[PDB]
Amino acid sequence: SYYQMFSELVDKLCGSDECIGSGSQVASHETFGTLGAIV
Amino acid sequence: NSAAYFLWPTSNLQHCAAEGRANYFGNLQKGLLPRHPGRLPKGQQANSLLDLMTIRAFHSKILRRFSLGTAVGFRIRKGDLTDIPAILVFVARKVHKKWLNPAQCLPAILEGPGGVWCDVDVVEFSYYQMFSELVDKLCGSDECIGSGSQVASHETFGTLGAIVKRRTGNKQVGFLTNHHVAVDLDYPNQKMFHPLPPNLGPGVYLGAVERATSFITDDVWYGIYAGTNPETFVRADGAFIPFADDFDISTVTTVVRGVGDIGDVKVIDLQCPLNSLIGRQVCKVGRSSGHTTGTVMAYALEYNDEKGICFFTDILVVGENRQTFDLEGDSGSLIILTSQDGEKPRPIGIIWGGTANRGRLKLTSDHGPENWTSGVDLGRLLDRLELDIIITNESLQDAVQQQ
Amino acid sequence: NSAAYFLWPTSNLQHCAAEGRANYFGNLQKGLLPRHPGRLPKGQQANSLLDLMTIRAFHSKILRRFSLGTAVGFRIRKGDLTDIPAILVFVARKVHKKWLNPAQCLPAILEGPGGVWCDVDVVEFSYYQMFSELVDKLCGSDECIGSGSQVASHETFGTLGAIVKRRTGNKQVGFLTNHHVAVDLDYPNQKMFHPLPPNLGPGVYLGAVERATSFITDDVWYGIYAGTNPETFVRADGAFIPFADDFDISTVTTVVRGVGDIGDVKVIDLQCPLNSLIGRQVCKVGRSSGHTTGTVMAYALEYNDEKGICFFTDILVVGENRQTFDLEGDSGSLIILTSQDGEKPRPIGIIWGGTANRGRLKLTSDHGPENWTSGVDLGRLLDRLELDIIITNESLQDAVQQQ
Amino acid sequence: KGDLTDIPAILVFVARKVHKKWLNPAQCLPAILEGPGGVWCDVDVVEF
Ligand SMILES: Nc1ncnc2c1ncn2[C@@H]1O[C@H](COP(=O)(O)OP(=O)(O)OP(=O)(O)O)[C@@H](O)[C@H]1O
Ligand SMILES: Nc1ncnc2c1ncn2[C@@H]1O[C@H](COP(=O)(O)OP(=O)(O)OP(=O)(O)O)[C@@H](O)[C@H]1O
Ligand SMILES: Nc1ncnc2c1ncn2[C@@H]1O[C@H](COP(=O)(O)OP(=O)(O)OP(=O)(O)O)[C@@H](O)[C@H]1O
Ligand SMILES: [Mg+2]
Ligand SMILES: [Mg+2]
Repeated sequence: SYYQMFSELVDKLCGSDECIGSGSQVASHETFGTLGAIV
Repeated sequence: NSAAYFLWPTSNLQHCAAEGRANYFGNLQKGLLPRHPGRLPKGQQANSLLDLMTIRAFHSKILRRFSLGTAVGFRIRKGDLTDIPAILVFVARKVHKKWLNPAQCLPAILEGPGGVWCDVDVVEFSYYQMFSELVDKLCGSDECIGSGSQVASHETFGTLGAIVKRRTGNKQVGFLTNHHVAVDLDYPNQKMFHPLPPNLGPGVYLGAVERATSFITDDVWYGIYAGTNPETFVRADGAFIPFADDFDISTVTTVVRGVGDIGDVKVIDLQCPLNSLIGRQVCKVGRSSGHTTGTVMAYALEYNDEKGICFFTDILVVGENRQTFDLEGDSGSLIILTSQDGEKPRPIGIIWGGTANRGRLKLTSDHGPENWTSGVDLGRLLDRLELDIIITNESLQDAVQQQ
Repeated sequence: NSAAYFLWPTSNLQHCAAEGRANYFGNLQKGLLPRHPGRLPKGQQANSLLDLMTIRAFHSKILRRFSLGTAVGFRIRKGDLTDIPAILVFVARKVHKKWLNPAQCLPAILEGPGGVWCDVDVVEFSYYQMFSELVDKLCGSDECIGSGSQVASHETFGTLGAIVKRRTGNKQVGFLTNHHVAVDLDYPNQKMFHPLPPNLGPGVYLGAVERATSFITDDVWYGIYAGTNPETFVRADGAFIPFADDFDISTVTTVVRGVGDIGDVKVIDLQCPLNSLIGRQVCKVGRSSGHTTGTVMAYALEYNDEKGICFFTDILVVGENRQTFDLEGDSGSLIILTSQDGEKPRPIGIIWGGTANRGRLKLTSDHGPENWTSGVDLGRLLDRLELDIIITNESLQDAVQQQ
Repeated sequence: KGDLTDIPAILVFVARKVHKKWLNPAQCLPAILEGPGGVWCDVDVVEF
């Protein structure tokens, strides 16, 4: 065929931590996204 | 003998209140009384609702710059109540201190005129079916009329609030409910029936609407000024309906089914210690939810809309064990303090009912958000409406003769 | 000094009216007074509104079996008015006599108690932007305030009805409009501004709403019984707003722009000859249509809904030369009789405003249907509201001092 | 009056145009503006 979680880690990844790394939340004037990698 | 016209309230027609507000804020600003952020004596720490409310009124500009709302109460730490008086500020998202510039960060101590000081606390916040024998009894299967029964008009439904009598005139007997049943600017809704209106099913005719109130100026209600905005209101819903002279009054009971017998109304005083209302346990019986229990969390919640209007609410309540305290269609039920030792339960409030009368707040990271409910004080509403409550059947009969 | 509660009308709380209705219909049915369909003397032909209304009330069962509504007036033949009194019955479709069974066919002569007789007429019926200098002047480009100007509240708009003063108390001065601006069961709308509210544009504050009325029992309004249904109402919209004490009263004019000077209100009597109201020419000046003229067609139109409720309307008006008489947003304008020789024009009515306040009727087969408009009587409304009208500036100043 | 003049000006667009009697002094716009160096121009009001 071709056709919401609550924990401490999710809270840390969304702005409750003290560092920036893989999995963090990034945003622009409309949408959101996940940080891919450090290069 | 009067004609067929409505009359409007005459309590919001004085400019002296506005002039007094302006003078009060002017003399408050004249007496800035600056003090260095040094040692604060514990003797002038707040111990009542009045101190917190006046402090919040004084510092209402810096707190409202980045907020959704404010309230007063105790400090919440790690999902459990403390015993330290505090002012609660509501935000959409809670972040670490490293991503905040100095302007946005909030202080930890506030001080008002006279040297009184309090704390600051930050909470995350949001502004956006039962089957049993009791529910069947409340909806038309019983043989009596009392608190929790279903009442109806030509469009909507509601819950019977209380059995009351008037203070002036001939001291007539009736009941207290919410005004939503009585929307008579676009269509006639002025008769009440139990359990159904004539064009939907069988029923019996109860009476006709006599009094209602929605909005009151905060100066009359609280007695003091609590804001700077010239246009402020407090929501106080109520309606009074007297019994018709053809009604058979032998079928009325003064007992609250599922609770028992109740005492007299309990008045909320703004100079009592804070622990007599914050943290207590309450219960209710409602037409579409049955029997439920919960805990009181906050008082005097403030909200501001996009058209420059401020609104206030009295009681904020949260359910227990991640269970909702109430459903839709339960508006108009009593809120009663549970008895801890000996004495009988006493009612303190009434469920308000509206559109934004509920929402979600977060306390712990392990689970999801919880729901909350708003409530209206009872003693002030009774004083405004000039009505008294009846708690015994002997007094009910005595009033029936004495009318 | 009163509290912040509304009061409700006390004129619809008497069962003696229902008992009188029952007794009246019982004794009317007891006195059937049968008569053979023989020669009817011309001396007992109806000559007033009362006779037609009582005949329609007597025979209200057979007429309502297959109908959409009824009214009284003259007979319409080939698209032109006759001079023979008649009762008008409205149907959805008009067919030839050959496709009708005897039960459905309507008689040509009706007779009521006392021997009075009248005719029957059949009409087809349905229940479902201007640029000029005057429109610009009425919307904020002028230097004065008068009839036809634009007034506004926090949501809606409206037209200023008239300049009036109260009869009792201190005899305060204000203006008369429609109550739609003043919907205060769901949101505060109690201040008035010209031309715009503060959160939409510049404007000046006028006053606050004091009185309003929507529904009146027909027994009080007409003075007689006109139906058998126990639940009957008559729509009588109105609202009175007095001028604030800070308002500058030197900018008010009593002239109706586009017409001139007007006389005193003209009362409609139910015992005058029929030709003093039927067939006359009328005119109006409205905020969104300008100046228009039309002709009066019917009186006392009756309607019945699916929930067993009957409603009445007073005036039915039709425009001239296949032009609409009014648009949407013109509710609250005066309806004035045009002067035929010598005397000044006099107002008789006010445009009601609602949702089903317009529709289509057919008179000739060559063209399409035409629109019609409803109106409310003025003298009875003024009597119910206890207000008086001011027509000269000298009297305006005299009332200003005498207050 | 719906016709072009030959006087340089700055045009300001408003939703509604009203008489001067219903305007408080704060909302009313001046008829002459001046900038640095002493240069001056007019003000005109258009509905838009
Ligand atoms: N404007 C703001 N928006 C979001 N977060 C803020 C803002 N101002 C401060 N904070 C953060 O909110 C937190 C303050 O938490 P609070 O005062 O409730 O502490 P607490 O009650 O002792 O702890 P707990 O988090 O266990 O309830 C700090 O981490 C602070 O950086
Ligand atoms: N229930 C009914 N539904 C539809 N048509 C009906 C009904 N009862 C009677 N009619 C028809 O309506 C007509 C009555 O017309 P009416 O009484 O208005 O006559 P008129 O005024 O002299 O003529 P005109 O048609 O020129 O106005 C007849 O043709 C009759 O058959
Ligand atoms: N903020 C405002 N909103 C609405 N109207 C305003 C405002 N400020 C000024 N006005 C009005 O706009 C008008 C100014 O018109 P304007 O400067 O275009 O004059 P003009 O070009 O000489 O005349 P014309 O109207 O014939 O084009 C005045 O009537 C003034 O009262
Ligand atoms: Mg905390
Ligand atoms: Mg005809």
